[PDB]
Amino acid sequence: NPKDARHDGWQTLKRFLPYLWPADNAVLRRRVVGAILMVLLGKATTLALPFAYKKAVDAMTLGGGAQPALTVALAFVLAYALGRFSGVLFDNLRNIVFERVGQDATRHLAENVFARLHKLSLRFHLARRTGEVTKVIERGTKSIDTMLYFLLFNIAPTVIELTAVIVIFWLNFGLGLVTATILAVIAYVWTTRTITEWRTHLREKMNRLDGQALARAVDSLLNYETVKYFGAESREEARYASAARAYADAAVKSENSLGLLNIAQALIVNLLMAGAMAWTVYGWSQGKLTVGDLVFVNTYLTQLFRPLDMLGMVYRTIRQGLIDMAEMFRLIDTHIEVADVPNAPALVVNRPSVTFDNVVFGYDRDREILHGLSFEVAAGSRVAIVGPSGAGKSTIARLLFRFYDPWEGRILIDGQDIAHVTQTSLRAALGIVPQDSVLFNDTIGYNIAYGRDGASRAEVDAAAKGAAIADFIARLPQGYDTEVGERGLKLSGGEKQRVAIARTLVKNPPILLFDEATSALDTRTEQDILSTMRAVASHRTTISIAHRLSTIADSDTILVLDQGRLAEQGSHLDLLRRDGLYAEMWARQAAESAEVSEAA
Amino acid sequence: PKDARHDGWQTLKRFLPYLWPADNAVLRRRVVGAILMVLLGKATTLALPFAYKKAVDAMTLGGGAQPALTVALAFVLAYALGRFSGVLFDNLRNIVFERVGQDATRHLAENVFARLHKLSLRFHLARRTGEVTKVIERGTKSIDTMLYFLLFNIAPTVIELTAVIVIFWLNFGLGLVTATILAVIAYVWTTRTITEWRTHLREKMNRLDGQALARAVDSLLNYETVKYFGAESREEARYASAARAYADAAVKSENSLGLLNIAQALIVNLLMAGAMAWTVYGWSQGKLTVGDLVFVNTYLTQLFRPLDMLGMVYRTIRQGLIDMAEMFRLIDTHIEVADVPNAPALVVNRPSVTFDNVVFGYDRDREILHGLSFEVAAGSRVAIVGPSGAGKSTIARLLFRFYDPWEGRILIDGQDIAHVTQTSLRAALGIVPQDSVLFNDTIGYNIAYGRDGASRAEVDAAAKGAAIADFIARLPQGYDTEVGERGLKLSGGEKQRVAIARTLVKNPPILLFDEATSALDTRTEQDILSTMRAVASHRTTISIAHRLSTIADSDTILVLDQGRLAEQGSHLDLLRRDGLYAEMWARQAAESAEVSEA
Ligand SMILES: CCCCCCCCCCCC[N+](C)(C)[O-]
Ligand SMILES: CCCCCCCCCCCC[N+](C)(C)[O-]
Ligand SMILES: CCCCCCCCCCCC[N+](C)(C)[O-]
Ligand SMILES: CCCCCCCCCCCC[N+](C)(C)[O-]
Ligand code: MET
Ligand code: MET
Repeated sequence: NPKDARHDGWQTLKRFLPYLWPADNAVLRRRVVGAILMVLLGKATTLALPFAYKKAVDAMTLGGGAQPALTVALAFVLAYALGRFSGVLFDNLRNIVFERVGQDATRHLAENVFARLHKLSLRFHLARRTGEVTKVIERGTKSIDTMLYFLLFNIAPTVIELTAVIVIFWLNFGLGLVTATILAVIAYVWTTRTITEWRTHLREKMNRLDGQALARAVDSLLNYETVKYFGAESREEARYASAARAYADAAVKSENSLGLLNIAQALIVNLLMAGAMAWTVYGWSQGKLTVGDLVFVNTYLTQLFRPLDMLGMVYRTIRQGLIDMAEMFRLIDTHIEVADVPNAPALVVNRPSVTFDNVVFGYDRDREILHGLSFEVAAGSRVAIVGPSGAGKSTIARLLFRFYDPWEGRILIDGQDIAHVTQTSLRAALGIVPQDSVLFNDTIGYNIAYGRDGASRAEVDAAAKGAAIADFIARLPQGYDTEVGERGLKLSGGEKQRVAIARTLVKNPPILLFDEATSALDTRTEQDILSTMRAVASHRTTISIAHRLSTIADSDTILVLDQGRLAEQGSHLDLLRRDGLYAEMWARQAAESAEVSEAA
Repeated sequence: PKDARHDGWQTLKRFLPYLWPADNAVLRRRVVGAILMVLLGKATTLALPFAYKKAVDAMTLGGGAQPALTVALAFVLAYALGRFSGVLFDNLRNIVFERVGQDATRHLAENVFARLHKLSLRFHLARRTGEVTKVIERGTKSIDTMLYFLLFNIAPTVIELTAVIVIFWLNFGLGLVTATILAVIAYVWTTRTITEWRTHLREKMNRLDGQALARAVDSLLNYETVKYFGAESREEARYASAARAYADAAVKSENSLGLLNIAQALIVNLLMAGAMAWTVYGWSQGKLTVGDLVFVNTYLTQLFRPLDMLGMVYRTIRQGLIDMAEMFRLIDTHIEVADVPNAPALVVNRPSVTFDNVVFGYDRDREILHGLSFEVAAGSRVAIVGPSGAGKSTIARLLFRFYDPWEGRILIDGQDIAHVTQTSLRAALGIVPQDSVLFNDTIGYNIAYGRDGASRAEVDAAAKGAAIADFIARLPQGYDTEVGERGLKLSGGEKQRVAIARTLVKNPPILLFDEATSALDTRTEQDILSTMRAVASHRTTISIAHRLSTIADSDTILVLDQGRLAEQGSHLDLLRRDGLYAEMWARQAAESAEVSEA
């Protein structure tokens, strides 16, 4: 089991590897093989061509059996040029071919993570900032992609070439040459890495300061009026100038350290150039080596250290990518709190009754909210759930869609423990109008159509009518194609709740929940929409959870919760008659409504 | 001057004074230093392949292994030292000039910031923080990249290209010269056209990425809703397709990159083949040495190494020059409201406010005030009310002179506010706007904002005067409490009290409440109204309110209709005239009843 290992880069990459070698596609497997073959051809070519250079030199200095020397040299020079062009071609062909492999791989990883995120429990509250989260995911995507590219198309070939060059230097020179270049590459890597850590620290500081300056400027601009009102121009300008200066200093330091890494790098490389070319020419002096061997060794070395010119950035980015990807898998690895049981059957709603059987529950184990709540909602009946501040009614909706499970006890629909049925069918039996209805960044038509997967234009029309929002849409310039939400037309509160009613209508569920539906609304809007809602609840089981008792007074029966249990149960008149908790409540709210009316 | 072809050249010619300040002698020294490292670096890198040529020549000239060893050692060592030194010079010019670049782009930014604060309000300076920040980030990155590439890639490459024309001319060719010239021209042209096509593909690819990501994020931030309608599979499929679209776009874009590189290498290596062949054929005739093969090869590879990236460079430079142009457009846009030449200060000895037949509208095709006239006597509490077309929402902005009247004038004391310095004018005016805005800073900074050198004593006094002092007391950090986002979120009454406090610190003779209570709940309104009444103590006060009840106790009330003064007088006088104010009053009262009925 791969998860039973050390949590380092290697483990991340071993986890990512199946995405590159699917066994499910085979097309991409072919693309992978093709790409590796282009890598091998590219290396073959770039390693081959400098011998063509050497041979051209030899033919011009030992024209003893290389004759006519003109023809031999011309042949080898053209061989070399053609070699260069071909090495390039093989490289871009491996890039192009593998691009599809990379995009598909990271795409499937992204898809898996998305799915899992939609499987995890609500308690993570993934309702935050669009701009921040998007800056983060953008950042991470750029990160993982860059590490992917650098790994497959810089580090891998450079290791191939590094070993090939070791082999060739071993068989044809040295071996002092081999130990010299290996010592060289080790020093270059150690140096680049240690310096790069320092540079990454400086880089982060520069980016923090930049953010601060930009933020200052932006905050000043979006507040032009206020800056005008209090004549604070000079103040704001100076206030930006200091931040700006701070940034400039940070940037100067950062771009200086870049210079030091470059100098250290060139120092190492060019000592090795000096030493190796000296040894080669001296070796020629003794009649052991040709003059073409100078050209050969030199070209071999510059070709070797060209890709390592970027090692710093590469190292910074790859490292970071591997960090981000660890995180990806960490999410995929987090366990799912609410899961379907194995071979779960579907919920079969023949007669839509609702049962709470002794439910104990709380969002956290150190604060219990339902203390053994029990009740029966009869099929087709309309009931309400009211109670004071600790009653625990705001758990009901969430327990019913099974966003969470009870600590103890159960919830049934038609006599079926909803914890033993498939979550999708369970939620298929449920409608909800929430207090805060949210709109997708899309058209009002799409948002209404959302209630059911394959919804027709007719179904949408029918529902918008049944919610009484059809006329409002008719008067819109673009009608159903009107873009709404953020970045689009702002809808009123009543309108949004009407869209929501419409949605649940498209879904047409056998059980409907109003979960503080109108508590976000003004009084007249509430009064208006209450009639609409009253209409929609016609022949369904409906459960209304409300702060204001008056808006639910017409219930077939009312459930009164206190301290997480069922305190009172019955018709509005029975409850006012018992002079118990519901009565008290009623009275108090009434008093409030009176007092507020006086202040005019 | 500004009278030019408005092309990259004009932008750059304009940016040049920033690199050669004449105000800063130090940075001028730094520029001379950087240019000197450019010349040392080029001298060096053009020289070091001569060292290579001689070492090859030494080994082939060349009877045996004579003192050729010593010479060859000497020249290869010279070559290596040369390479290193070229790099050294390059990074030193980078380092030396970095300060120049940073200062220059800083002062340009500072100029733009400054002018933007002089330019007129009507530039709709209300958007999204993330959008403007992403934009400004984008553009600064742009200009920096464009600047670096220009100065430290294209410039040295032009220097080096000309050097190579000279050298190839004097020592070979001249067919060699014309061959490399034709090579570079084809390389440039090819790289340019392919880059234009590639930029279009890149733009498409970015749009597609954005769309896919947006779909994912909007899906997650609405987890609850997706759960409610069991729409997981649906949203997943919705992301897969957008994601595939993006992938295809990416593949296409990176393919076009492949073609750009292949074409580039074709040009470079055709030139390499021809030049090296002709060099060898020249050796065969004993005219050129064997070191000349190495020499020509090295010169050509060194020449075309910086043009390796010409694609990106050209894209980048292009965009940078665009973005910089944009900067200058701002600096060049004319300032709608200016102080007249030698404008005197406003002197407020008697704080009367006079509107004299003011005609105004934000745009010339929609007139709002059609000759508005009134006198606000010094020290009085006056309100300005009216129905939907009265034009009352203009008063505040006209009084602070965000705009001048089309016709007519505004006086404070006896003085035309269009003939005085804006700062003295605004120093005489305090304002509590409808949406009070808080800076991302401490409550102390926000209140102290009201006057430049405001003491903590003054902050205390004002916060007391606005009755928010006690609230601040119960804060852990008190006045050092960070507010705004990401800071403590304040209630509406609290924000309006911070605002009142601010204007208190200013201590102006004229105070405006501009729909001050229109964003607040009823109890909050009633609360803060008494503070607002207290604060009006020895000032001229103008309250502009939608809800008439909140201004009934004014000394006199100004009633505007269709951009003119219809009625004027005390609350009772006005109800007594049975006119417009009366009607409004009744109507408003009636509404308060209906909501109470429900
Ligand atoms: C799967 C390919 C693209 C996925 C996008 C990357 C996700 C962003 C990074 C997640 C968290 C990063 N970190 C470590 C800073 O928290
Ligand atoms: C509509 C666009 C207006 C843009 C002008 C704003 C210039 C302000 C300076 C921001 C620069 C931040 N910096 C340079 C530190 O990155
Ligand atoms: C240190 C860098 C300071 C330079 C400030 C440049 C900000 C550029 C914003 C330009 C946006 C132009 N536009 C409309 C094409 O996006
Ligand atoms: C806070 C971490 C959550 C990240 C999980 C989201 C996965 C789907 C988004 C991938 C974006 C792919 N992109 C940007 C290339 O289109
Ligand atoms: C092509 S950016 C090179 C920067 C430096 N040579 C490094 O290794 O980080
Ligand atoms: C990763 S640098 C690629 C440079 C490319 N040859 C161009 O000029 O666009």
